[PDB]
Amino acid sequence: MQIPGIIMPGLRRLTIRDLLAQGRTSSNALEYVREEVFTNNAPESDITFSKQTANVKTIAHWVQASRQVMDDAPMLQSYINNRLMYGLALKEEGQLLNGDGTGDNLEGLNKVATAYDTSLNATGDTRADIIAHAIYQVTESEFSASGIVLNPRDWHNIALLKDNEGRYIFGGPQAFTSNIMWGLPVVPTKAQAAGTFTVGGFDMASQVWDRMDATVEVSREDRDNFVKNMLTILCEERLALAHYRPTAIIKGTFSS
Amino acid sequence: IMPGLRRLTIRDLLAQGRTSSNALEYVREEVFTNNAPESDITFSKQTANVKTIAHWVQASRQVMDDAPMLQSYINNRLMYGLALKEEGQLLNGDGTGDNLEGLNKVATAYDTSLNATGDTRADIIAHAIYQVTESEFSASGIVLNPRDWHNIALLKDNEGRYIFGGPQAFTSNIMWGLPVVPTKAQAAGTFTVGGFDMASQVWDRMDATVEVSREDRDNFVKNMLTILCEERLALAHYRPTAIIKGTFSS
Amino acid sequence: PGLRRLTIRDLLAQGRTSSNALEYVREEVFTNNAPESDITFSKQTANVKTIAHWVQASRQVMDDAPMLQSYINNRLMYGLALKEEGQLLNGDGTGDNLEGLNKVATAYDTSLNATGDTRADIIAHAIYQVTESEFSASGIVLNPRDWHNIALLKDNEGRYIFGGPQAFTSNIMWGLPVVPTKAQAAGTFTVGGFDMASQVWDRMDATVEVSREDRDNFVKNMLTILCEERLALAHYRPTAIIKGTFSS
Amino acid sequence: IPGIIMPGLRRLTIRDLLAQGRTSSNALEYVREEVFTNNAPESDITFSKQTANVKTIAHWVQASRQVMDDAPMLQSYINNRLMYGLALKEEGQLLNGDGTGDNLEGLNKVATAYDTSLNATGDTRADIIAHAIYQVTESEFSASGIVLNPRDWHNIALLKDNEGRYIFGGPQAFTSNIMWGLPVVPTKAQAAGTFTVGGFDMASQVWDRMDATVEVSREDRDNFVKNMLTILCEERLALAHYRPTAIIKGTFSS
Amino acid sequence: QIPGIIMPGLRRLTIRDLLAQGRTSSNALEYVREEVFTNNAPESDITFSKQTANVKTIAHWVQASRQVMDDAPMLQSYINNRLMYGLALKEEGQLLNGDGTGDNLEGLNKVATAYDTSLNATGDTRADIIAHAIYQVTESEFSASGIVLNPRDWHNIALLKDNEGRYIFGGPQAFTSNIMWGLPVVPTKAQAAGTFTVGGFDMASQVWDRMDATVEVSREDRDNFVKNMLTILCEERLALAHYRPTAIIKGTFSS
Amino acid sequence: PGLRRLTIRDLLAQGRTSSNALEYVREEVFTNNAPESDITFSKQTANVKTIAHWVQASRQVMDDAPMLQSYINNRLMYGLALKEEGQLLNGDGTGDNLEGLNKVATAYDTSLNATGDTRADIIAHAIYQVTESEFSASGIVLNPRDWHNIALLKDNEGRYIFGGPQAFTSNIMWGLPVVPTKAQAAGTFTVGGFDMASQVWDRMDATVEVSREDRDNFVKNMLTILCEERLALAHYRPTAIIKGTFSS
Amino acid sequence: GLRRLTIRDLLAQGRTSSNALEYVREEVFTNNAPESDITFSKQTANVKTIAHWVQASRQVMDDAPMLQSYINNRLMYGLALKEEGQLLNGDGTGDNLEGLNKVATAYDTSLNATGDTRADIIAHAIYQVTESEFSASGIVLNPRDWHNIALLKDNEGRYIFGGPQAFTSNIMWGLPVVPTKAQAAGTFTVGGFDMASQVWDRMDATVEVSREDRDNFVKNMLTILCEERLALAHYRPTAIIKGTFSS
Repeated sequence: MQIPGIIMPGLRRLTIRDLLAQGRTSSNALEYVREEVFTNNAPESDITFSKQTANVKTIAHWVQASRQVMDDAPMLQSYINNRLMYGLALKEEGQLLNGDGTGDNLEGLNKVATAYDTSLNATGDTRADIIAHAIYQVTESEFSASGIVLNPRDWHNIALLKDNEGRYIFGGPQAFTSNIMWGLPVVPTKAQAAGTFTVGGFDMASQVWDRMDATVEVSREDRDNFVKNMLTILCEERLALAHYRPTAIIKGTFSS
Repeated sequence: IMPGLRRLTIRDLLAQGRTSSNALEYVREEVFTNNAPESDITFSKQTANVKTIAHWVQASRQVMDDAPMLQSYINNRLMYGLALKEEGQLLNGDGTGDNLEGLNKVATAYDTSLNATGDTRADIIAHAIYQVTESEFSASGIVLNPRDWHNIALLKDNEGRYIFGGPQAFTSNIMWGLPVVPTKAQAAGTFTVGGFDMASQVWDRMDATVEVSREDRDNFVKNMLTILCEERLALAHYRPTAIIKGTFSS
Repeated sequence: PGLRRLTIRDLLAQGRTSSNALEYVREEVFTNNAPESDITFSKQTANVKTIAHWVQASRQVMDDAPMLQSYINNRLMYGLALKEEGQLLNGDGTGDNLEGLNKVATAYDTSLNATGDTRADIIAHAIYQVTESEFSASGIVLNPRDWHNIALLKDNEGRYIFGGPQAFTSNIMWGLPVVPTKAQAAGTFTVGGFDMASQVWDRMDATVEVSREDRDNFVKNMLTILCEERLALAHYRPTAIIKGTFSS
Repeated sequence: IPGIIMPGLRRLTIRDLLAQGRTSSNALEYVREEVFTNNAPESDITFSKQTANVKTIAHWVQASRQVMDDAPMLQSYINNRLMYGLALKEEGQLLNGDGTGDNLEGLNKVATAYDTSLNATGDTRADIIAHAIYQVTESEFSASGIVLNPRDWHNIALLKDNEGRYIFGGPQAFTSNIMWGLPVVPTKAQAAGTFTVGGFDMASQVWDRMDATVEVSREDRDNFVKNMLTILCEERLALAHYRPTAIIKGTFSS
Repeated sequence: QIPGIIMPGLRRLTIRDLLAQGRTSSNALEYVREEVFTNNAPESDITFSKQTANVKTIAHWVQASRQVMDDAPMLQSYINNRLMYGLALKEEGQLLNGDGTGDNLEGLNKVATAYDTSLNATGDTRADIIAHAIYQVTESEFSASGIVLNPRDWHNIALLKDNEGRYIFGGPQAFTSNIMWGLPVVPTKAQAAGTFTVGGFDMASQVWDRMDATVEVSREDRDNFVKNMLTILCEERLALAHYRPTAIIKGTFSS
Repeated sequence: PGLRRLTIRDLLAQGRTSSNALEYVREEVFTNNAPESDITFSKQTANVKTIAHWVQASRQVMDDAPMLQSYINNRLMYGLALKEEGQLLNGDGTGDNLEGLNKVATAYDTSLNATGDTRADIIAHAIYQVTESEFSASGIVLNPRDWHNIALLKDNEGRYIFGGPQAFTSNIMWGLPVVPTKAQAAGTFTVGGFDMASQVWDRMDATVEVSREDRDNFVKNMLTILCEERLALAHYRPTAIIKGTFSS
Repeated sequence: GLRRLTIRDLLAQGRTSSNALEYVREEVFTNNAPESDITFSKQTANVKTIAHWVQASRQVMDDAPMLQSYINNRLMYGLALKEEGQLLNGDGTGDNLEGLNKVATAYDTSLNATGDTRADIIAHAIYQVTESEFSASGIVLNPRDWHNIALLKDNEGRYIFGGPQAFTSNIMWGLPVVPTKAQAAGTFTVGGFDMASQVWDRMDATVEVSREDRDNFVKNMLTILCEERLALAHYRPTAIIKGTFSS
């Protein structure tokens, strides 16, 4: 195997990747701190510290194809793009969002994020109100919300909604296509579960580290993939995710 | 240009690409709807040819002069017949002769045991999305007949209430956050759902071109030259299980 | 021209030609036949009719003054489009007139009018009737009056069918641009894929001429001002254009 | 004979709504599209000859002799006071113009009245304006600009929709904060409770026969004794109304 | 030395901004303002009475640290907010109302025309009181410009309710906009409670400027100088004029 | 960099110096009755204290990759200023801390609340006592929680005091810069003419240092990262500031 | 010294240039006779740091001879006795390492003779080790659990294997003993440490000194430290057996 290394991916949608601070690294794992912020009553509302450490996992996306033709037609160039890179990038969120943080899985935000305090929403509160409450809870962490992670479906719903008046709230469909909400960007992705929403100040909350930029490789000899004249194409990336302040994030579920 | 694209065609729904061969081989991820364990996926050494689709609309024999005049007719009136027509082979095809292996050809039959008592003309679709996940994939979008879409959108209960129905919805051509593609190329009552995002891409060999024959078939008899816009494509299937076909119990 | 609406001319494809007459085939589709569902061509021909707008004033002062230019260029010029949309929108293709879209347009299935529909629900059904041509809806054409109602139209729900009246502004109705005008008679409406259902060819640019002996200008000491525009309409798949009126 | 300099109020005026023009004649004629609010048929447009004449608008005010043309205090006296009032006075003519004498044929006078028969029951000031923007189309012309009084505009600027929600938006230079995209011009000329709209863009046009010139006196009346020099600033122009039906005038009948 | 530009807070437009702007070059200036008679229907013509305006000098003083002055960066930021903002509060006291004696100016209230008390009613709302003012402004066929009154009074005027919590035309926001009846408002403290002023200050009279606000620093000089350890100052020369006092109304809220 | 929320430091006048301390005159304005309402003077002086933000972490990554900058760059500073407001908003004049506005602010006039005034009606009256200083209000400071409730508040008539939940975003209230910060204790508010009543001077831009040498950061693989900043807060006319609380 | 390199001289050593180790751990399968094959389980090992600190004064201090002798003669060795803790009884969280005892395997009582001594048990352990297909290398005991053993006497009033004369240093059954206090009395451990696991030294022993540390600068007094960064691994857990004298 060798590397027809190079071609990068591009989507018209803002990946969770962009939502988190960008910083490269040169290691297999690093150690940081966790501002264990106590939703402490009025006084010593001070934030404890926690000696935590994160490991650099690796994400990969593969797919088989024919040798001859592939290795002959520019189909490859484009093959990896809309297929591999598109998939890999898409799968990436799967970890940065609902990561499991086990074996090769990254510690997903949601899995770390703090639950939603349903204590705030009160009678007669449209889903819009719910989010209004959310934006707040994310403040008790001394951090302001940055953006919202919502599922396409439930985004469509929230996007276009009146108000017991012909008034349309937020402007959808006009501004409904991702774009923004209340002024905070929205990241609609398949990964995000239905009815389940997550909001926080990812701007200053958590950060991502890169150990090796995504790269593709192909092996004419994998799994008897030689006798069946069908080499395999793979694209992997090395990185680790560090969740500084958890409370800076909240995960909830609309009133289903 | 072809931007009477007041909708997004399947071509825009599927994943784009491009090749230099006249045909290409690929591994069909024969995904079994295996039970919890294995339940494992299999692979098949398949392939995809390259057909040449084109649209034609015979015109009068004089317009041949006014250049700027002829120009747009082509771009505008003409592509659409191209792409529209193109959208056909992509959707469903006999996969024989010059017909591409349309999605329907390979699409997986819609499970009937999933149909309740007992379920609205839309609930059926709802189930589809789920059956799609039965292949370890998500839902890219839905493809159904432009009429049926009307019934779904402009639909109320015993009372006058637009359930996820809203003339607005039709305008958006999207439901459950999934892109809807109203195309008359597919018979009514029929519908297709799956993760086309990566369920199957398309390869572009030769872009749209234009050829006219005064001499050719009907143009003599039509008595006017017949324009023609060629195009060369290659449809592939990486996981047919990520595609479901069926109809509404009527 | 003007600065406000959106001239039907924008909806219909554009272009130009040299000959004063054109030829083309008409996809006259056999729409609703649950048997061989196809289309039959109809070799047609386009006629380059010259349209112009009348406008009097007085020449002698004017042929000296600079501003009159800033007049027809900005003002009178508009008077052309308004009159232009007229012929296109509809007219007896008799004479120097063109085949108006309404003339060649198709009827409107009243069967779709289900109990419970509103004057706003009508146009909705129309949108569908368009798909019958294999094409899709691009824009809608109505008059200020009806549009007004439809726009600022509440319901027993105690709310607007679209948001606040603002709706009226920036004619967009469910992602489909609207165009209010006088050319469209009251109660009458039209929809379809104008973008690709018909193409307009521009022969020559609008030319202007002035005179006093014109009409009864020799009695009002006012010189006539006119601007002739040679244009010609063409219809490909008329079945795409839907014509109809409200029940009220 | 004065050195010269131009002027302009802070925000815009009606002088910006009407299509600009100019002429070298003391007058000129034109034609009027008597548009009948004719029922569905022969809704045709009758015609009228009609004639426009060049009028003169000037503002004057007096001040010291030896203290005047001896200090740059002059310009400031014109640029801020004379000009300021000139353009301000100008609006009145265009807007509320009497016609007779040096008076310009006011728009409001020629403008078509409002159709009260066109309001429904639970209507607010906002709704009315909407109805207005509509009646402007019956003239085959689209709305183009709004003209209300500050004491009234300020009102519409802040309204709740039966819910706290602000319409047109919060107060933001509310005037600049033009409504329905269409521009707004709140002046003292227009009366309180009274408004005028229409397609000023094409409804009428303006012609400038002479720019703003200034002259002194020192000789006038009985000012030679009290040494009260009289400063005057005039200008020559003509207002022409083409399709009066393209402009509506109404009032919020309280 | 020579400065560039003032720049006060700008959270409210001072009378200066309300009045007509102007600039003279003479240490004195004459003018004619017709004394408009509140003449009955006929010869309601306005008499032309000659007048004369004196160019007074106004000084604004701010204590300056000796150290602060030496560095350029430290001194300037305080100063720009510092000179213009201080001046507007300062200029009022002379512009709004002054004996127009010694170094004072012809205060608006000084030449202001007393309110017509014979316009009041059984009990017009404290707001209607002002309403009459605007009307009387017509006494001189002049369109009222803005209204200047005491900040406190403004409060009571804004926050008004009927037998219900019905924030009258007024309300919390309106107070923020400082504009009622579509007319500018200048809630300057220079005005005492019950003391108000209405009229078309836009053209009712213009103020001329002789010399921009300068700055002088001394250690020994002034009462503070004894305090030490350094001094700062703003000299400015302006001239308030009045062509038609009838265009200005004073009066007082009694009640 | 990009904080979103408008920091006090953006509500108070700004300027710089080269010294370690400043002198000025505190216009002790008496809330003096109608007559000698004149303002006394006090020879006050400001001290250029020093504040910073420290964090501990294993240099394992802090010195094995240039991404460390990247951390201190747009991530930490944000933490600095975030604590910067601490001192300003309220700080014990004792020690390195600065003259906290609250510590220098004037009490609130309870005489203004009246049965029937809503949380919002209070802060309203507060804006008044600001005029007492002969200056007007420029911005308010409340705890995020408070701002919340205050924002989307309603009454019988199903309406918001500001017409929409959105009010929250784009902090504004009657056109007055609102700054929601944890720095402000709940049930506590503070208003005034911060614009022209208190200035801040810069003595040294934000700086950072690194030294494992500190405390026991050596025996334990770690490192203390921190970035000091030199400032000085002045209070010319403190009366221009009010503070008080609510019910809870 | 112990001259038995504590716990370290018993495990395969090596070096590393990272902070994490992704090794393959052979989850062996005693199982039964047939598919006695050994599974595999991706495992990760973090790199933790540990050092030994000792206080000292400077006047009597910065003497090259003295200093450069105190350290590599005493200090360096003293650190070993400390790191031995983590290796032996290590935890998995914080700055702790995955100690063998934590991954060790429970001793089979089943082999205990009707009537035998503590020494006999160890033998069983050795055998139980070969079960993992791997031969045993060393033994771990607690001084005292080594005391009685060294004094196990036949009612025949005579030591067991032991004679003051007939004897050597730490060694039993042909394998080292490495007596250590870090090991809880009663609880022992045996296994083929040779291939059982191996440690990786990210960096050799480094010694640094500081004055501004705590209250030394005042109490003129100094602090010397010997930082050490390393991490161990674990292959066949069944190779390490931990037992607790039920007696």
